[PDB]
Amino acid sequence: KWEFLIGNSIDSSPILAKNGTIYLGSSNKNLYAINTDGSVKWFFKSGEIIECRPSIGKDGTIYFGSDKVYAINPDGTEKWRFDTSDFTIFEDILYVTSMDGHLYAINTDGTEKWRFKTKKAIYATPIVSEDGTIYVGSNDNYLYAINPDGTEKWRFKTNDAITSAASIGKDGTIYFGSDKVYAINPDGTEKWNFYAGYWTVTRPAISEDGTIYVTSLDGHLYAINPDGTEKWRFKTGKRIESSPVIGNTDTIYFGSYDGHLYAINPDGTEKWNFETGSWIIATPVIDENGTIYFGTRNGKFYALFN
Amino acid sequence: KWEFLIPILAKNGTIYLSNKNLYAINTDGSVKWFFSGEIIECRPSIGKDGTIYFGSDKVYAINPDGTEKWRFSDFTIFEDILYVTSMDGHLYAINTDGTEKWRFKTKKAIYATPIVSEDGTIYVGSNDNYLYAINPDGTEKWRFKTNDAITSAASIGKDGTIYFGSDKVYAINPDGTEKWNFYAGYWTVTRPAISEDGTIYVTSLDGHLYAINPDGTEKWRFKTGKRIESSPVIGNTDTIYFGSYDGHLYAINPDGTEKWNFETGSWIIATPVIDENGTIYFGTRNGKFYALFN
Repeated sequence: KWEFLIGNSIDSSPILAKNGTIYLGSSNKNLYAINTDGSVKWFFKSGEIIECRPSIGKDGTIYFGSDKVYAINPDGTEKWRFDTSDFTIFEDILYVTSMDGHLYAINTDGTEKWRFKTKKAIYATPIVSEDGTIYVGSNDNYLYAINPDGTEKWRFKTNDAITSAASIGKDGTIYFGSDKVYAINPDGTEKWNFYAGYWTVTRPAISEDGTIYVTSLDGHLYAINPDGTEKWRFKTGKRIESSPVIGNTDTIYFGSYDGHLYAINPDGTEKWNFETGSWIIATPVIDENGTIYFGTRNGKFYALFN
Repeated sequence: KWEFLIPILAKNGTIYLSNKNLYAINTDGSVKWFFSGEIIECRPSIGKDGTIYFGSDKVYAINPDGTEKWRFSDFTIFEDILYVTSMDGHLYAINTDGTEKWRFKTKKAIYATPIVSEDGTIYVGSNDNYLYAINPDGTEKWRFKTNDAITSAASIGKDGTIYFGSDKVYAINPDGTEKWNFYAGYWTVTRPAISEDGTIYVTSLDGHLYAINPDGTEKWRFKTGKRIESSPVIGNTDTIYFGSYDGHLYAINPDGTEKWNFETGSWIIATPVIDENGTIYFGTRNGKFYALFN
């Protein structure tokens, strides 16, 4: 209303980064500010921020590093600051998938540019590469590469439904999971595949040095080399249902379903672990400051600083 | 209780919230909202010609502020036991202390919400195309094979018939034998809504709202020309409501005739819900909410 007189602003939505990460967008605008001395100033009531004390290993050893972990329990009025997708917008075009099996390309006004049909329902989040190619998997077991004009560049057959978004390395290699982890070349040919102990339902995280990290329902964080060989695996006692996230210092973070948070060094050794006591199912997100957030089922969220 | 973890999904298919933080009914009959310029009443239409609607039904558009959103799954709790599904393909029975009572493994990831019948039997579908009937002890009572992944919850009718959909809509007898199946012009991805009369309602990605008789025969269909990605909800007036993906809301009478329709202009994907007052809520993608009053 009164657009010709009063300005308006669209809400900030999280965007899936090609490296497999998910950036808040609004970053910490509504969450916190960084003091000159480096301290963190949370925009929440005094008695809702609790600094956690991570451990190292299981012997009870206390973690004493640069990483800081905070437990935030926002009041109902504060829930909006942090939301405890089936679409992606690219160059004024909305790419949204549908359980009807089609990938839809919608204009700003909401009209349909074109639609691409797959044989089964799609539950995966679509991603768009630099050259406009849209990558998305379907319950029909295929990963599709669709051109900007809605035509099929190619498709890659797997042995299981693709319900997670794909990741793209600097190289251009496309990484995704179904019956196993797959690395596909820009032209649609397979570079290699790796079985992470279970079918894959989360997005792979791509490091700067090229390492591909994938969490697995088998209770392990796997580190895969660019050539598809296993670098190492880190064992947890609980299934991991969400993707891992890479911190500003190359540390890899993730949490098992029971809310057990883990920080792993690139060499595969544990940096720290922390039991929140709160089940989690949502994937972690990161802001422009590298701060990582783990939202819990019970309304709270844990923020990790570096 | 379940602090580590924390609406009810009725067996008929409806989801209940419960509204004390939303509104209040005025003596004369009006409604007092707890949000001024955020609440706007809408005037429904009838058909496409242009007829305006002015019946007992009332629809309100709600655009709450970020600090007001508080005012308004993969698990179910039954008799102090947490039943939660996993993408690892298992249905888990969890104790109050968080310990595992048992786990039941299916061949593929499970994305459907589990439901528990009154006698304790758990019903849940899997991407392995089977609907599973699990006993309280974690033992398999039976399973029913379909041709596509089951990704939505099942509904149970008064006579115990279990309804769910995958490649098509299926009606299953408590003993696991198929009573009948019905193809709603597209594979099914939302749960059926069962009326008091036993009529089975289901929305379709083909743009229709289908009404199925207890015997499996089609009672009627309502076309919208727009794919429906959310389940239908039945109000206290036996009226059936639903919304197409583009946020076009519809109210259909039990006989198949349209009661009224309102173009929201806001895409909808979430399933509608109802409160203890019979008020139906439709959450939109852009953060707004539309309250329907009987």
